[PDB]
Amino acid sequence: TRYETLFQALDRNGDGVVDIGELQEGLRNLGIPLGQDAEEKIFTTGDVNKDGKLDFEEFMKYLKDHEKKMKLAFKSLDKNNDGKIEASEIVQSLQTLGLTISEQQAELILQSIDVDGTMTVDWNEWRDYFLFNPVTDIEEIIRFWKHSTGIDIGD
Ligand SMILES: [Ca+2]
Ligand SMILES: [Ca+2]
Ligand SMILES: [Ca+2]
Ligand SMILES: [Ca+2]
Ligand SMILES: [Ca+2]
Repeated sequence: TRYETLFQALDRNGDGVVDIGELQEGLRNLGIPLGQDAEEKIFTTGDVNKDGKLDFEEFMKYLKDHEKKMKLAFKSLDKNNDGKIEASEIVQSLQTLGLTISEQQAELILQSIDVDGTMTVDWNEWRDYFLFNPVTDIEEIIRFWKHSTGIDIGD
C-alpha cells in the first residue's frame, strides 16, 4: 500500500486530496504531543504546487523524503550498527553531542516507541512513531524529546 491506506483514511470527504484540516484531524488521532503548526509545517514542504491540497503524489513524496531523514537519524543513534536502538546507545549518542541523559530517562524514550516490548527500537517502530512528526533530523528529535515530552536532557 502503504501510504495509500493512510491517504484514504485522511481524505475524509473523499474528494481525492488531503486538505490541511483533514491532516490536522489525522495528527489529532496519533496521541503524540505535536505543535498546533505541525500540519502547516508538513504542508509548507509537501504542497509543492501551492494549490492548498496534498495530492497522493505530494503526500507520498513528503513521507518518502521524511522517511529518508528518519533513517539517517535512526542510524546516527545505532552506535553498534545492528539496526536496533537500545537505551545505552541513546545515552552514548547524546553524550557525544554534549548532552547528558540518564539511563532511566533513555528508557522512558525507549518505552514511548517500543511497541513489542523488546526494549529495542527497530526501524518500523521508529518510522511509524515519527511518520507524522515534522522533525527533520536527530537534533530536532532530541528537541522534541526534551521540549515536548519532558525527557530530562541537559546541556
Ligand atoms: Ca479531502
Ligand atoms: Ca494548525
Ligand atoms: Ca498541492
Ligand atoms: Ca544498536
Ligand atoms: Ca521493539
